[PDB]
Amino acid sequence: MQRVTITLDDDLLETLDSLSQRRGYNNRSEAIRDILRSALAQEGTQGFAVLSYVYEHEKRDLASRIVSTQHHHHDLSVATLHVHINHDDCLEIAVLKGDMGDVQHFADDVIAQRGVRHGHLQCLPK
Amino acid sequence: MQRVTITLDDDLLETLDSLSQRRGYNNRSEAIRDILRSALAQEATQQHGTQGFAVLSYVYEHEKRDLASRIVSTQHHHHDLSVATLHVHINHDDCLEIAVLKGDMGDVQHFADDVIAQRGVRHGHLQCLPK
Amino acid sequence: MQRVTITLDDDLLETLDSLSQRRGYNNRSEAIRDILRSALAQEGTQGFAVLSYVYEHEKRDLASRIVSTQHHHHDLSVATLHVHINHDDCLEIAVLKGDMGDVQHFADDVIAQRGVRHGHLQCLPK
Amino acid sequence: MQRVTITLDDDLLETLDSLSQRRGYNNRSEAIRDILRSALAQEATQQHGTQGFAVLSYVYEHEKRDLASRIVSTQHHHHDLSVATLHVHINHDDCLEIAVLKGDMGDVQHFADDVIAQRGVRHGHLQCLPK
Ligand SMILES: OC[C@H]1O[C@H](O[C@H]2[C@H](O)[C@@H](O)[C@H](OCCCC3CCCCC3)O[C@@H]2CO)[C@H](O)[C@@H](O)[C@@H]1O
Ligand SMILES: OC[C@H]1O[C@H](O[C@H]2[C@H](O)[C@@H](O)[C@H](OCCCC3CCCCC3)O[C@@H]2CO)[C@H](O)[C@@H](O)[C@@H]1O
Ligand code: NI
Ligand code: NI
Ligand code: NI
Ligand code: NI
Repeated sequence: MQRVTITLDDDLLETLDSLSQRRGYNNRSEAIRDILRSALAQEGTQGFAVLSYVYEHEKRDLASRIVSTQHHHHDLSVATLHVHINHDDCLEIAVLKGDMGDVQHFADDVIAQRGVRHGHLQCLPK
Repeated sequence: MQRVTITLDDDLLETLDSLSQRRGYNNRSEAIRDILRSALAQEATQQHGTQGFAVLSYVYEHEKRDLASRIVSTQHHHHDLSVATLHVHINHDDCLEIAVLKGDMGDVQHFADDVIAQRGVRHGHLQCLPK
Repeated sequence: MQRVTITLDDDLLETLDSLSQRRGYNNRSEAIRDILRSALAQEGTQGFAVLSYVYEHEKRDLASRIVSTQHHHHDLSVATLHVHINHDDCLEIAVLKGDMGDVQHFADDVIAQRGVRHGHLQCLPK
Repeated sequence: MQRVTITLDDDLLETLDSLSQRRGYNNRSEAIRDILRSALAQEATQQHGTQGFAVLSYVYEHEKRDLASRIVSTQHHHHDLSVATLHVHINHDDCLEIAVLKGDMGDVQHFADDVIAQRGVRHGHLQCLPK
C-alpha cells in the first residue's frame, strides 16, 4: 500500500476527531480512508433529475423570478413540490426531465443566484 | 317530505333543461334534487368546528399581478394551514397548482375563496376532507 | 317567469333551511335558485386533469395496486402528491395529462373501487 | 494546522487519481480535502438535537417486494416525520420518489437510511436542512 500526507485545519480536525472517537475508528487515517471509499464509490444524455433549493420568497420577488425561469424551460419541467417552511423561507423540489446537458444548465439558472441557498442537483440518467 | 315550489326565470329554466337532457335527465325535479344534495353536501364539508385536510387546485398566469408572488405570499401568510403545494408548469404562460391544506375546515374554506377569487386565477376548486 | 315544484326530504330541508336563515336568504326558493345558478354556471380532447382520492394503504395492499394501475398508464401521469394523513389513511393527488377520454377512464381505474373514498376528478382541457 | 498521513491501498489511490484528473484536480491533498469538507459538512447536518427539514429522494421498482406497500407502510410508521411525498412514474417499472421530512435531523437521518437501505431502492440521497 501507499501513504499520502495532507495538511488539515484545526476545526476540521476537531470535527473529524469528534466523529472518530464516537464512530469507533482507531484514528484519522482509517476514518478518512472510509470517507474516501464512499465518496469515490458515489462516482447518459437523456434522463431525470431532482433539484432542491431554499429561498426567501419576498427577497427580490425571487419566487416570481424562479417560476418564470422555470417557465422559460417548462419543457424540461415535470413538476415542483413546494413547502412553506416558515414565514419567509420556501423549500422547493423540481423534478426535471430531458437532455442532461440542458437540465444542468437549467439548474444553474435557478440556484446559482443570490437568495437561493442549499441548492442541490441530483442527476438520474437513463 | 315537503313539496317546495321554486320560482325560476325563463333563461335559467331553459339552461336547466338543455344541460339536463345532454346529461341524461328526463325531468327537472330529479336534476334539481341532485344539484341540491351535491351542493349542500360540500357546504357541510366546509364547516367551522371540525378539523381535517383539503385539496385546493387552480390554474393561474404567473406573469399577471406578479400573481406568482402574491399567491405564495398569501400562502405564507397562513402557512399554518399549508401542508405542501404541487406546481405544474402547463405551458409558457399557465401554472397548475394543487395546495394541500389542513386545520379548521371553515378557515381553510375562507382561505381558498380568498385565493380562488383573485384575478388571473381560473378553474379554482376546493375539496374539504373533514376528520 | 316560471315555477317548478319539487319534493324534498326532511333532513335535506333541515340543512337547506339551516343555511337559509344564516346566509340571509328570504326562503328556500331564493336559496335553491342561487344554488342552481352556480351549479349550471359550472358547466376538449387534449388537456390536464387533477385526481384526488383517499384510501387506506394497508387495506388490500391497495397502495401497491394503485401504483401499478398508474404505471400501466404512466404515459398519462405527470406526477403524484401523497400525504400520509394518519396511521392508515393516505391522501393522493395525481396530475394527469393526455387525451381526456383516456384520462377519464384512467380515473375510473383508480378511484372506482373498494377502499377508495372521496375520489374526485377535475378536467382541464386545452 | 496539522499534517495527517493517510495509508491507502493501490487500487484506491489509482481511483482517487483517475477520478481526480477527469474532474480537474492536479494533486491528491486538495482532492482529499474537498471530499472531507463535503462529507463532514453533511454529517454535521444530520445531528440529533436540532430541528429542521430534509429532502429524501430515491428510485425504486414498484413490483419488487411489493416494495410500494412497504415504502408507504414505513412512511406511515413514522408519519410524524413526513410532510408530503412527490412520486413520479418514470416508466413501466421505476418510480422516482421525493419525500419531504421534518423533525429531529438525527431521527430523520436514521429513517432515511432504513429506507435507502432496502433492496430494490437505488439512487437514494438525503439532504438535511437544519433550522
Ligand atoms: O361521493 C360521490 C361522488 O361525489 C362527486 O360526484 C358529484 C359529481 O362530480 C357532480 O357532477 C354531481 O352533480 C350532479 C348534478 C347533475 C346536474 C343535473 C343536470 C344539469 C347538469 C348536471 O354530483 C356528484 C355527487 O353525487 C365525485 O366527483 C364522485 O367521484 C363521487 O363518486
Ligand atoms: O453548498 C455548496 C455546494 O454544496 C454542494 O456541492 C458539493 C458537490 O455536489 C460535491 O460533488 C462536491 O464534492 C467535491 C469532491 C470532489 C471529488 C474530488 C476528486 C474525485 C471526484 C470528486 O462538494 C460540493 C460541496 O463543496 C451542492 O451540490 C452545491 O450546489 C453547492 O453550491
Ligand atoms: Ni413558500
Ligand atoms: Ni408554473
Ligand atoms: Ni400514505
Ligand atoms: Ni410509480
